[PDB]
Amino acid sequence: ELQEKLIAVNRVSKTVKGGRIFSFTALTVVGDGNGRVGFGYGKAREVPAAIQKAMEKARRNMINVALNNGTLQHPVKGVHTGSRVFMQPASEGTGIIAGGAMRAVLEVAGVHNVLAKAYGSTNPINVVRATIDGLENMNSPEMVAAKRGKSVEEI
RNA sequence: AAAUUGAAGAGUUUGAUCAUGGCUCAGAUUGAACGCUGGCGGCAGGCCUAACACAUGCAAGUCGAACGGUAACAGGAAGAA
Repeated sequence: ELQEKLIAVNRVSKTVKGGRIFSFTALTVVGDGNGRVGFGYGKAREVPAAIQKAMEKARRNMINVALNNGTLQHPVKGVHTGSRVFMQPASEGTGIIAGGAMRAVLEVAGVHNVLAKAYGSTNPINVVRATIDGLENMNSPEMVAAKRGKSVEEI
């Protein structure tokens, strides 16, 4: 019972001897809403087939996120090719302050309160890749506590 | 007790892509102006330009418990109706 969200549909084209060959690419994201989120990207000669391929690729290749009561553990920075992403944990009641692709990722991921901002290029594919890379690199107090070989009294 | 609890993007270069990069938009705000329209009230605001020139009226008077006074109006007055 995971939530699936179509982020962007784009029409690309390859040229051949006869003319242009138009195909469609769809970027989606799925997530169970409590710390697991994955994005899929499918190209197809039609829009529904592209969305189906994106959903199948997104249902696999899902990552785990260490949430903290529905928000981030700490401010994180995600970077892909052109997009640089900043996410920050907020208090209860603020919502998701983020761009379209960031909103989709953080909403299907299970994040409820976050202050986010996208720098550089706002390309949807690179934005969702940067968001996923920033969320999977976010660690919890138990992780750092066990990695430091000392109790979790820092929490 | 409270008195920083706060951060959104989109369109456009290409047959298509990523990046760079500028232009434009979505938000607030104003001593505002113009166009169409216009019922009431409360609170505020109202020459941003020519520190250009000014008709007219007012905007700095007051004290007789400082003084010599009596010109005006109100009285007291002696004497002539």
